[PDB]
Amino acid sequence: YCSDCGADASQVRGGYCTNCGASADRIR
Ligand SMILES: [Zn+2]
Repeated sequence: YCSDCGADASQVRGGYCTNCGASADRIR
C-alpha cells in the first residue's frame, strides 16, 4: 500500500503513486 494515501501497491508507476504522487519510497 501507499503509506501516504492508502492506495493499493498495484497503482504505482513511473516511480510514483499514481493516486497521490508520492515518491516510490512511500510504498510499503
Ligand atoms: Zn499514494
